[PDB]
Amino acid sequence: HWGYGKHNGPEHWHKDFPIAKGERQSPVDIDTHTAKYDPSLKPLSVSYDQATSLRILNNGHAFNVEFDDSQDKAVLKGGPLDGTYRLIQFHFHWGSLDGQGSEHTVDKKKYAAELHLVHWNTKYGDFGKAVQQPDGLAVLGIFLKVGSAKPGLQKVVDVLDSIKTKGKSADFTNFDPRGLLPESLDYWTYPGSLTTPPLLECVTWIVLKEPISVSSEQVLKFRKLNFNGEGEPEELMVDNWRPAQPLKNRQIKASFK
Ligand SMILES: COc1ccc(CNS(=O)(=O)c2ccc(S(N)(=O)=O)s2)cc1
Ligand SMILES: [Hg+2]
Ligand SMILES: [Zn+2]
Repeated sequence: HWGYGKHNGPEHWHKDFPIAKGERQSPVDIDTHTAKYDPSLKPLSVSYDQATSLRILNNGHAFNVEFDDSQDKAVLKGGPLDGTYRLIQFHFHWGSLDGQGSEHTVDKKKYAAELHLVHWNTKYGDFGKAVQQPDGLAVLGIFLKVGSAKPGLQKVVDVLDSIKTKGKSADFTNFDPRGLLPESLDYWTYPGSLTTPPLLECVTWIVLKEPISVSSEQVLKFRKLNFNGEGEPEELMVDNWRPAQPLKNRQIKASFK
């Protein structure tokens, strides 16, 4: 149905998902000069040492690495959050060129890609219940800039060949998500939504100030994925990002000065 093409892209989404024009839609532009430093903000607590990755799959929109979330194995706490949020999956959004790809922008600046680590609030029992709550999900957004290779990313880059087309999956166990984190945990935070349909407004966004760098060849391999299924006409998976949405009645808080 929906996609990122001229005929089914972001500009058409509202027809099937009216919330597209809601009050707390993501992503947004982070204007650094008007974001408010909040000293009551606690530091983030990322406990990914017991993370259990299971699979990687191309869902026709991006590739997602899924984790075992049956127990508190990889959780996010602290920051603007109240409660424990479990990591369920992470995916990327990237562009056809190095100067675009991220969904959130900083002072209108676009990065080559953006990593989203999706977590759901454990007080709600399961992910499905979490998506029915204003504080159900917490997504950690990390910008990727092209530069030196990211060692922790290569394992992911190496398996892309086997999940070239939509619907394909591959076992992807023992992957450590900690290799994808920048050195600093400083962040911006604001209430938002999922950036793809159903565009549910259940997300507390936490965007890290510090981006990680990846090589030209690493992001290049992202661009060789296919939106289409096997046997269908080939369509390269690129520019799977949604444009910035109006901030409206929201303010972006910064954990740093
Ligand atoms: C049945 O109810 C639902 C509710 C939500 C989904 C979306 N799936 S999802 O949570 O993995 C995400 C989609 C986009 C994400 S972004 N780019 O904002 O981080 S996270 C599926 C079924
Ligand atoms: Hg919600
Ligand atoms: Zn995303």
